[PDB]
Amino acid sequence: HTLVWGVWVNGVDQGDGRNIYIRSPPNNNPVKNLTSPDMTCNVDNRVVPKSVPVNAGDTLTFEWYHNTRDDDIIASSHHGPIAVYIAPAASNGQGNVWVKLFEDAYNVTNSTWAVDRLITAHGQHSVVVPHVAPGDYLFRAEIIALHEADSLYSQNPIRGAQFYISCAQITINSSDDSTPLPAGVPFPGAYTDSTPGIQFNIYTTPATSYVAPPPSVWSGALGGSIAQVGDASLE
Ligand SMILES: OC[C@H]1O[C@@H](O[C@H]2[C@H](O)[C@@H](O)[C@H](O[C@H]3[C@H](O)[C@@H](O)[C@H](O[C@H]4[C@H](O)[C@@H](O)[C@H](O)O[C@@H]4CO)O[C@@H]3CO)O[C@@H]2CO)[C@H](O)[C@@H](O)[C@@H]1O
Ligand SMILES: *[C@@H]1O[C@H](CO)[C@@H](O)[C@H](O)[C@H]1NC(C)=O
Ligand SMILES: [Cl-]
Ligand SMILES: [Cu+2]
Repeated sequence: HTLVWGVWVNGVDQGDGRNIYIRSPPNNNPVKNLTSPDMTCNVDNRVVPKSVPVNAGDTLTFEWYHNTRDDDIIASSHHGPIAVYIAPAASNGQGNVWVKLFEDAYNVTNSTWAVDRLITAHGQHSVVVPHVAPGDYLFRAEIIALHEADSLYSQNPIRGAQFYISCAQITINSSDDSTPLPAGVPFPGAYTDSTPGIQFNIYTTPATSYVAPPPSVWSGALGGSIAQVGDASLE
């Protein structure tokens, strides 16, 4: 159970974005029905009033929280990967539009899942803004918690993979548009019962054996990281 508070741009806090520039759900309950419209931008997808100004090459940092900003972020039990996707805001998240900018599942070195490191990062994880066409975009951050993904939701609707999905309204101003955005995948649609990384038993199977759901990260993506980029306690 976790939600996005707001974003930082190049380490500068953009302020509380809930229902302002984040398309926030009314609470932190997971999405589990893979076929549901709720997989796009969670259960309350609608245009919110603001969209955060950024340029290509900027560092955009998502800040998640559990109950209060900068608390314990998400329960330790919720081991799993983190992905970020982009789509033209034009799409309202409909059709084959979602392009992956970032994937992080398990780090063999430190033996920590992305979710583990996000708690350590005080809810902060980033992507570098790609050189797409200037315009309006949704950035879709997705945490998959696997603490019950040994089952499928479609078979046993009180278990299943859990998706914490948050869409941010981002306006890209300056960009040489050196990497025009391609078509991508639908949500709902890209993930099915068969897709790798949806059904997995983190109780029995090594986390080195884990394979995150496709698609792969776009060649135009400029990477990203899970790590604190600024101190919410001084805001
Ligand atoms: O630990 C291994 C074990 O996990 C089992 O699943 C557990 C989770 O471990 C546990 O984190 C989870 O806790 C949930 C709880 O069910 C929710 O009711 C609660 O929701 C809160 C929310 O946290 C608040 O922010 C909000 O304000 O209020 C709501 C209450 O409506 O959120 C916590 C997590 O933060 O409970 C799971 C079981 O239900 C697996 O089932 C098991 O297989 C594993 O072995
Ligand atoms: C999942 O979502 C689809 C489409 O929204 C819906 O028809 C179906 O009833 C849902 N599944 C469950 C278990 O509710
Ligand atoms: Cl839970
Ligand atoms: Cu939870």
